[PDB]
Amino acid sequence: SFSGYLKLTDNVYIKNADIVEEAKKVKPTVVVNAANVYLKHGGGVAGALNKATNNAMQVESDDYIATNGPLKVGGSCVLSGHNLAKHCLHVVGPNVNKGEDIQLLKSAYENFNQHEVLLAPLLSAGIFGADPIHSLRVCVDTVRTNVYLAVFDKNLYDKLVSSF
Repeated sequence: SFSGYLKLTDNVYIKNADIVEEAKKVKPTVVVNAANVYLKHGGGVAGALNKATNNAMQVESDDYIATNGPLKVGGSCVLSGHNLAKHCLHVVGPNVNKGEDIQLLKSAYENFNQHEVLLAPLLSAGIFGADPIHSLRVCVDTVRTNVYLAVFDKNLYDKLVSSF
């Protein structure tokens, strides 16, 4: 199970960790990917998770898009977790750097409520351009299931904990 996490609330936990290394260690039931609507896992968390699967996540994702079309911003899909987890929940948070409505971040986090426990990054943080402090606030106020947040950056992790 999950180790070294700081408990923020009854159901939200946080750790300064690389989500790829965390996933390879825990092999959780669900790892969340910070996906885009096209499931093009180029950079950030998505690029890192996909690289850890030796591109198997991208091959599976391209077949999913060919069949279903793009996801909605705020939406998700469950695909294989490959060598990282049983499943990967690909969740699309709004990308502020594309002018997407930050109000969609709550809808994005609501996808986590369909899973009893998840290993996840902060949605819309990093290259998605949102304020990670705001993302953590929306996470705590939206997710009711057990979410283990992995924050890659130590300095951001310390800021998130100290300002919580």
